[PDB]
Amino acid sequence: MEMEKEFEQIDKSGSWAAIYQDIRHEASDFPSRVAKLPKNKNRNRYRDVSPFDHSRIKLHQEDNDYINASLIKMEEAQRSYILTQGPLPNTVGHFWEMVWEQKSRGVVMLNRVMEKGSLKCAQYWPQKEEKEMIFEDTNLKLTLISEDIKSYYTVRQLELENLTTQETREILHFHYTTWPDFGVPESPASFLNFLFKVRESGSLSPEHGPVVVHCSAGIGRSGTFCLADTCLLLMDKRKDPSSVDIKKVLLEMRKFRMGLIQTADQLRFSYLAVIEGAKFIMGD
Ligand SMILES: OCc1ccccc1N1CCOCC1
Repeated sequence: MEMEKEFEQIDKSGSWAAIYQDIRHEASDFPSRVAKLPKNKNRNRYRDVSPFDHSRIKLHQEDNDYINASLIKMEEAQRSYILTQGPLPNTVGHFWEMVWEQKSRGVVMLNRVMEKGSLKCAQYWPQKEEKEMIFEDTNLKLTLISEDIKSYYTVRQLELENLTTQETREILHFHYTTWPDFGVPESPASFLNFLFKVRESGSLSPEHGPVVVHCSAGIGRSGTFCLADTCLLLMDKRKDPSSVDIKKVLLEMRKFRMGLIQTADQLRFSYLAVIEGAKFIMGD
């Protein structure tokens, strides 16, 4: 069923809450035993948001390999994403270790450091060229190379140096800065523009490790980003773009990380973004 018609039918009936609860009821439940070990309590931002054991990212160290991060592998679309929480004061070094080990080219940030008067994630990147950051626990150095501030997002160029081998790589930081403190954006236009800027960079392409995506918990805004990208790619690949079922794509992604899309309003916004984005994908 053409999703644009499914959309108007849900909106006219006002059943968004009912569709959303059906997804929550059918979603996968897999063990998260490593996340719940007592040694890992200060590595989790939220007690109710954990990576599944089967899909968690492992840090390459014998001490403790744990980070709150999952690999979302979309077989038909041929795209992979790492979804992670906003880093904590004691996990900023683990975060950059993961970027290094997984060979990622891009980091996508969908939140502000402070929202609603509270801290949603650590200040994990340098704000001035001449004041670099050293992570002594993981032996990495991070330098700000350049910054491009636009109305809806900021793009930064950073140098990550493995202090053990003196190898260096260029990481691009894509920072969406205008998601509102409450609700979802009224139009998906600036979110779609942002997505196409990340695509243009090469950050989502198979020649690099998976993109790292985060918000505060790494399930809500983060879920919206990967769901929209995968649905638009499937609409370009298939003989019938009308066959793409956004609810079925979301349940596939929920096999790899719990809780993706946190509200009925985020589900409606995801539909709006895919419907409006398709009017480029189909030749405009
Ligand atoms: O590509 C140039 C560059 C721009 C910005 C930040 C880092 C880098 N590099 C990556 C490869 O060479 C070593 C540092």
